Amino acid sequence: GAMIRTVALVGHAGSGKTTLTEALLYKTGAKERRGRVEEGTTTTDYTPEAKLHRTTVRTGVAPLLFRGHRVFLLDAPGYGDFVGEIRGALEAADAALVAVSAEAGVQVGTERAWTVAERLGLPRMVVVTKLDKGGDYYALLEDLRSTLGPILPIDLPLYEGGKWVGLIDVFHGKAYRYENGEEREAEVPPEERERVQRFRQEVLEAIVETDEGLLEKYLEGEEVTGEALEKAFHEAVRRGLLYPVALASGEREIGVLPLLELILEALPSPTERFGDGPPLAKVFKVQVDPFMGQVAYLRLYRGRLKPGDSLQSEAGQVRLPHLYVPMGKDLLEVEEAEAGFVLGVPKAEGLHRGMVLWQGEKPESEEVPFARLPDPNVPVALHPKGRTDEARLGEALRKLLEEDPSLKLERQEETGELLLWGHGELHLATAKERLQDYGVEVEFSVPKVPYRETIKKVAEGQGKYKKQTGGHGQYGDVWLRLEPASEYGFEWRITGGVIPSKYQEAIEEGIKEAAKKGVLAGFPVMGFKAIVYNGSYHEVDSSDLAFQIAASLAFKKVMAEAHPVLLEPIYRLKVLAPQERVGDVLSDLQARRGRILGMEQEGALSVVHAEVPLAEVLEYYKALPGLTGGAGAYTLEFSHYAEVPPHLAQRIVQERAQEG
Ligand SMILES: Nc1nc2c(ncn2[C@@H]2O[C@H](COP(=O)(O)OP(=O)(O)OP(=O)(O)O)[C@@H](O)[C@H]2O)c(=O)[nH]1
Ligand SMILES: [Mg+2]
Repeated sequence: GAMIRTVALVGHAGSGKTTLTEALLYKTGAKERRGRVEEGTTTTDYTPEAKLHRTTVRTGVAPLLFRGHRVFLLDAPGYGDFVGEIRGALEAADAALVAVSAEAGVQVGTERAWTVAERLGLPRMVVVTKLDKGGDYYALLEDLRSTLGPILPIDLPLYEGGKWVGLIDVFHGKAYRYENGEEREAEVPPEERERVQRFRQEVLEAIVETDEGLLEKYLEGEEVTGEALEKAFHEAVRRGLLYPVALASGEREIGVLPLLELILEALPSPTERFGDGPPLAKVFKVQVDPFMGQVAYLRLYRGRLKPGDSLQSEAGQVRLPHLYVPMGKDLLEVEEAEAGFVLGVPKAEGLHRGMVLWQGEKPESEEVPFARLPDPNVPVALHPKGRTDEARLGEALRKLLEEDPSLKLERQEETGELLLWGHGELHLATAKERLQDYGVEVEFSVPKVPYRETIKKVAEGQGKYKKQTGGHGQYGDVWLRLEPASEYGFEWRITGGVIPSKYQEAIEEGIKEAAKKGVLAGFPVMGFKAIVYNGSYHEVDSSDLAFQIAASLAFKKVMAEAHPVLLEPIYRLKVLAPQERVGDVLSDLQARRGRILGMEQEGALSVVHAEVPLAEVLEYYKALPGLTGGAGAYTLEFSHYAEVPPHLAQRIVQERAQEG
């Protein structure tokens, strides 16, 4: 009684998560009718991006109430594009419910969520959906055992003439059939009894083996009570030693409430994870929905709260005059919150994702769940469409990054572009759409390549600056030798004190400044050693400015005599692709001026290692799917700069010259 559970519902895209969530909200009476993803009427999927793309872009909270018990279910995204929200939902929960389609089995997205849950130390339960589409549940159980390990079948499917109509609860040897979401007990079919019995024996044995007390009794032949077995089961799941497998479909309305009862029976309470104590909470996500302002979503891990209470935070006291539990986009006021609750805090402009809140002694890192977000690796250059957009862009981006810290916004020092980094093509599309929701039209372009320049031969010469302005003049005289080198180097080789040492810093500054814009095509210059070997000064007119200029003039003159050449960045490209698709991958890489370094095999898959010019793969992320039938994956990492083939170089050099 009064039990509470916090659970993240994760799984590969399209595994039936939101549909199950809708069914749970409907069956518990939280809403009048079960909405549908295909009609845009679900509680979770309410933002324009979620509905347009028919996928959960943003985690939705479903605060389920059932017979006085509460399950705060976090309906999370399926696509890796939304890793931010997925990891945030897992961070916020005490267990993971992993949806697996009976048609597809464990998919890449299933494994990703499973792994994150494992690293967080979270118990896991599997719910098998879509069996109505025709799959083999028994083969799926074997596959789950092979891939995930200690699974524990709770349910087996009840069929009538080949049609899936219900559940056989292995433990109790009872069956239930459904007609229009309504359940009635049925008999376990005669032809199924022996198999059902086998599974029951297997389940009993798996549970007994996890408890020293029960294990002792079984070896001796003593009786094991149902109560003892229930407690052992709960304890084993709590420790991640058994993974219950349930069967339910929100589309066919089969096994929905039984799944909720199993969540309560099998998954841990907040007290079982954190113990009792002072309030401990964390902002696991943030929404800045148009016309709503910033709302911070808080998981209360421990403690209890009443309206008017306050929590400490790195930004000072956070008062909560009103407590609200979120249901999708709605905030429902409550009069108390206990550990396990997820709260929605409105007017939360000062509360950011990842912020820890507490009472008493501040927590250290080991006390707060944390799932690191991998850096976004897909860049696009951002451009406001017009005047109105440029004026509104800064604030819209501020809102976008508050809501989604998995994006990275950076001013590319070298090329001058404003870059937005995301986790995939879909991720970036949803960001563009979100900026549009905020009233700003932006366009994405392929980022400019940071070309550079260097020299091929030694050269030397003079840089001199002498002028008089008013009653004070200027004088700088520098002799500079430039030599090709693997890395930058500055050498002071002044002799006889012809230039005082106090001007060394200014001279190096001037060389570095001129090196920012090479003589070949105006790109930063690298790969040279600069030697200052002679020069002169005048006590009166000499200064740092005169020497910075003289040094810059010397650099420009000398680099031009040093046979300058264009360089481009080269990246290491790893591509994982089906064996039958390898030919297209290589064929295409060859057209991208790629250099195959070698290949490895991972099943019918093969890993292709190559080096390719960054300029040939800035949109590789868009082409990979078509080249690998959607099964491919890739990683790009900077390797080194290399001279641009004479043909390309000329055209690039010409382009830069022609305009600018
Ligand atoms: N036949 C059948 N269809 C289902 C079942 N569950 C869900 N669907 C359908 O599967 C499609 C996707 O369902 P969703 O609930 O959006 O799946 P999801 O896991 O939330 O998807 P993402 O949020 O994109 O990761 C929709 O057409 C649902 O109607 C099921 O058990 N049987
Ligand atoms: Mg969904």
